[PDB]
Amino acid sequence: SSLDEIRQAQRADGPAGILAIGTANPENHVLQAEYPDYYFRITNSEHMTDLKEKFKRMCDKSTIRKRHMHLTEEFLKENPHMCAYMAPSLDTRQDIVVVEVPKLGKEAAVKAIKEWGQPKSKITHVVFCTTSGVDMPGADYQLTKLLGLRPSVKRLMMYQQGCFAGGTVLRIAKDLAENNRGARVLVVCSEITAVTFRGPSDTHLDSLVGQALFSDGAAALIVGSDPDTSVGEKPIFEMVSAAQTILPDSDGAIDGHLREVGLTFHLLKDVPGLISKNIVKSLDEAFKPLGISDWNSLFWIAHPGGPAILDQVEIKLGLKEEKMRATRHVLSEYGNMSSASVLFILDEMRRKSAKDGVATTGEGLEWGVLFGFGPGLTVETVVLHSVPL
Amino acid sequence: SSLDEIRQAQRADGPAGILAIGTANPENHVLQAEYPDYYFRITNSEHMTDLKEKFKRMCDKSTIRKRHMHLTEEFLKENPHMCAYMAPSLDTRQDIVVVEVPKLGKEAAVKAIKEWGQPKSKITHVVFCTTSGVDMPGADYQLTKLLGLRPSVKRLMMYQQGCFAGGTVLRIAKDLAENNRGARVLVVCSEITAVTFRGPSDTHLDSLVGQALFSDGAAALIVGSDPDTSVGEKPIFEMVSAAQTILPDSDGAIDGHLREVGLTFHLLKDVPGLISKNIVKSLDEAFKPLGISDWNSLFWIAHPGGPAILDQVEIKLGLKEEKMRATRHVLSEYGNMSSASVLFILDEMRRKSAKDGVATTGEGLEWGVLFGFGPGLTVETVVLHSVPL
Repeated sequence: SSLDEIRQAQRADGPAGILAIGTANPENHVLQAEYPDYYFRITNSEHMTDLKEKFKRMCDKSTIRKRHMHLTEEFLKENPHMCAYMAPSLDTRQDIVVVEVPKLGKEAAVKAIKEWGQPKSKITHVVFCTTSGVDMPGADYQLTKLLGLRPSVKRLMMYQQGCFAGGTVLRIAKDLAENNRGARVLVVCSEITAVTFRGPSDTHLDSLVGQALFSDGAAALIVGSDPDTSVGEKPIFEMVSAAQTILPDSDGAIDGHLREVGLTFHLLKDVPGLISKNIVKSLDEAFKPLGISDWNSLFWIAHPGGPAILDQVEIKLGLKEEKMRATRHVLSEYGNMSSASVLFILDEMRRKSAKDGVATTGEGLEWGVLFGFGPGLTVETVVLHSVPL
Repeated sequence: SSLDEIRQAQRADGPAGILAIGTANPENHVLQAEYPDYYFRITNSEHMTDLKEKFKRMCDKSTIRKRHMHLTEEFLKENPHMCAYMAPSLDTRQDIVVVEVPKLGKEAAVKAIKEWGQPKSKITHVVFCTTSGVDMPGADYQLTKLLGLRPSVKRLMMYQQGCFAGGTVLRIAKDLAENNRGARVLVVCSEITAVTFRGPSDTHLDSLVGQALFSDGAAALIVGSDPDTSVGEKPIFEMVSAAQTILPDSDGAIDGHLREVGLTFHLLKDVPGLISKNIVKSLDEAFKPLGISDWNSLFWIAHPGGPAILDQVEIKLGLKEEKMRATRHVLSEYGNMSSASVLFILDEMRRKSAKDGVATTGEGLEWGVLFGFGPGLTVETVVLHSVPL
């Protein structure tokens, strides 16, 4: 009767858990070892000898083996305004991603829902995250329609977020799941690089870095509190806390603008240096309340923005070489899929732990940390607890 | 200690309340009665005599008196590509709104924070919503910087949302405030129509509807659970539940696309008819649990998309003429400010209630409803409880 009684009946009891994970990528892919030749050919830039050498080194140093790409050679031959460094092309780019982003997200979601094993009518919330295009209604609406979810799902559409948003969606889903009894949140991150792909310019080498790193993929979760074992629900990871911060002295480090030529990125500061200089402050804030100071006692998920970020974090913190294994595996096999990447890494970690027969889903350890890194410079920090295997 | 003990200590106890409201608009404004003459003059379209007559009737039927507009005549004279119907112009529009949206949002937020009366360091979360431009980092980052909030504020950037998102930000803020002990959420909705302004055409009259209705404004809230009366916190309204649904048979009713010509809107179905035919189902779902069936016993906030929505809802439900007073006042004095509009209406209602000396902030009544309407067709339904005066 009272507002207080309503509130206590309305909310969930326990911590939010990741109950399922599914992933998907465009079938089409490129092998990084061959990408400099392909990219300089399809962008009609083979005369740019010195710049191609620089790009070969960038691709060789990336540690990426394979990247999935919706964009094909045959399509790009018909679309020279997308192959240019800077030609008016946003309309064509949008036409691609407003369709392909929710379609790829649906492929991941179907896999997540199958693992979860519950009827899709039990989904109560949808969180959709992309940095690839914008539209109204959003990709969240399109996904709801493609999956045939109930019309009364509570949706949140996160557009143009950037590379930290794999942490953001976990932070969002946590509050949605924990504050609503029975809530089951479908989280989807889906990224298609058709809005950022562009040709090379020897006066914009930061733009070239993105052409070596960014790739396509989608990941889907089911998140909920109070799992029901009797119907087959089983958490994989439990969320304990989620934080966000802006790093000091980082203004303008990474900017991204949506313009008539599509999405462009600009780097003005040493991003690996900024992240590694400050990450310990986020670890202390997250884990001092829990009594944890040994960062090698954690299982680790870090957004693989590029190899230098991972290398410099590992050195600064004294992490054992094994801590970044799952993260580096995803970077190697898939590249930087923006917001989806850390969700691929969670999947890789729990699958390897199960295959190996270790004691928990987090490599046999109890506590873990997940980091998103992106424009701001923004750092998202999620504390995770593993589940016994 | 245990994860359950962490969870219960981490979360808030009571329902989320709106603790302060502030609003702002560009000083520049147009009188609707004069707008057909102005619009057809400044777009060099005075030869379109029949179309101007149609637009005059649209403006006269809108019931809008005044609309605030950042875009000035002087600016448009210097930027004739924004006065064409479909000239490339996104870059100019983005240049305007990536700056002016957070600036207007700051103006509203300063007022909300001053009313709230607490130190800005007590803000823990920021929810920024706009349909006017996108950028990375987002307007949420820019607002944090402009106000000097703590760098560790937890931000959520809601881009390209559309007219229902005044309800969405309340739904988001409710879960953030209720699930996090001590959380104080700064919510800002800020809309600048420089992205949608364009010249007239007889190949696209639904764009003309938008040119008659849309206007600029920002609104800011402080939202929190467990108000601290010892420092002067007092809720204005309390949130009880928040729902979202997609109306049946409404596919493609309202679409909006961000293109090289800016943001374009496309209308296909009878929006007032769809809303008025289905709104009772949202009322029943929200209020059957509370034993409430008399919609005239509620105080009302409805998104003023246009006057026909309000008129047809009033007729279909049998509302007394007085129920839509606050909503229609904001429509008349400010126009359709997209997501900010319902927040202006909350402010109008609680200010008029206090001025008139009635018993509660909701026109003397106990229970109320707030609706957002927008692309989908999406209906956001928030149940509110007033506070005694």
